[PDB]
Amino acid sequence: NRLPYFINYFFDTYLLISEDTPVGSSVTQLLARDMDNDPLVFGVSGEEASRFFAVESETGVVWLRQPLDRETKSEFTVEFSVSDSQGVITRKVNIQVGDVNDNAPRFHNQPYSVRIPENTPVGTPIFIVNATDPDLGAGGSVLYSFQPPSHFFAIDSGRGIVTVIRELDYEVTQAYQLQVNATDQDKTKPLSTLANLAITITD
Ligand SMILES: [Ca+2]
Ligand SMILES: [Ca+2]
Ligand SMILES: [Ca+2]
Ligand SMILES: [Ca+2]
Ligand SMILES: [K+]
Repeated sequence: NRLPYFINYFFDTYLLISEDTPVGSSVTQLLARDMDNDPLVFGVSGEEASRFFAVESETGVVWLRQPLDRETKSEFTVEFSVSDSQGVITRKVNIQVGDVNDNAPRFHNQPYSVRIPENTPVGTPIFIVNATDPDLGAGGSVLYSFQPPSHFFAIDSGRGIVTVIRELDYEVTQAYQLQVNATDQDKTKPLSTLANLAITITD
């Protein structure tokens, strides 16, 4: 009797699985060979491996038992088994969890507020907003704006720097309620978050 062996590329490199792979989806099919043409039993071992993946014992079909989340865990080492019902052969697979855009930007150092004088010249930068997005590429890449846009203030869309763009007036207005929007730039489903910025005016 000669022991069976896996032939899938991913035993030598890695298996890529999108984090939005739905529960129940088949992620792949283990392929193995046996010079005795024996029937073959496929399996998965590991506390962690078995909570995430199930293996059809007859067909080698691997399906997902639990949602993946790249931002929680971007890699697994998983152990697959194939048996010729005489000896058990185990072999490790590195799993890369592929990104989708599933996080909105996250503001930092809130609550946001600044006090400025009314004579504050046009152009003067008065505040820095900061939001991070953990997704990759366009989905992880933050743009800033006011919602709605301001007649009196502006925010650099790259850097989140708030400037004064028209002369203020204490006799007329003492406060400003201002909503900052931070969106990511995912092509199909951009996500966004909102923050208050409070601007007191002094004499
Ligand atoms: Ca065999
Ligand atoms: Ca995620
Ligand atoms: Ca993601
Ligand atoms: Ca995102
Ligand atoms: K990022």
